Amino acid sequence: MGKMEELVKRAEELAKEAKEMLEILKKAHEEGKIDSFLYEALKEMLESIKELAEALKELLEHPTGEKHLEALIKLLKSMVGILASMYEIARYRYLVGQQKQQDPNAPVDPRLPEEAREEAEKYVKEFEELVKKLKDSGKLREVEGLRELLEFLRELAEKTLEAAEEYAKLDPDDELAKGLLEAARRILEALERALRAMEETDEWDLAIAEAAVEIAEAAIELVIKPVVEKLKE
Ligand SMILES: [Cl-]
Ligand SMILES: [K+]
Ligand SMILES: [K+]
Ligand SMILES: [K+]
Repeated sequence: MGKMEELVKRAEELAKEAKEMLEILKKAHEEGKIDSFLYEALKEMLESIKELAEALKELLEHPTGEKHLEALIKLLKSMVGILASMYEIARYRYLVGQQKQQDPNAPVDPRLPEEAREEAEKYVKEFEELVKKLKDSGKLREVEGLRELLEFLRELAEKTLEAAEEYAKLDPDDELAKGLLEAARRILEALERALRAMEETDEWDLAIAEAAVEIAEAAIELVIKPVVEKLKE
């Protein structure tokens, strides 16, 4: 099989895993076994991984035309969704952990989950606005438009890495923090390689698809799977 076909096979394996983890996490949440904020963010992350695998299949099937651009856009948006859900968890866990350090005697702050969610949702909205702007100018159909979208993803990956770093510095024994940090490192590395690949040749579809699969693999293996495994024990 060609490279793009191998990438779709891998993404479909990840989507299969994601559907199964969604079922396990839902039962765990109904049984009082997982925190609601973490559950809701992992659920969003898994749904982005399912969408990524769908867009990748469409990209393989539509190398040209409007369906090609729509598959590329859907694929990039699902990558943004995975990073924003990672950012949401790291930010929320950090804010809660910081309050414990600065003032352990204070009551639960209701603003913290709302603050983490609002910040992560802003990135999703900003990306949708950027896509619309490039689509209106026509720049979306040129290589410079795709670079601008990948540069946005790289900046989001850097912000996600910073959030994961701050969270991991609070508790070095926190395994979820360690998984978010390593995933954020791999995701940033994958996007920096994709930006390099897009300058070296015209294989733009392969560059983005490769980054997309690496991003979903990192999230599944390093962030989601260990939480699910702990619930199984
Ligand atoms: Cl206090
Ligand atoms: K407190
Ligand atoms: K959301
Ligand atoms: K940690």
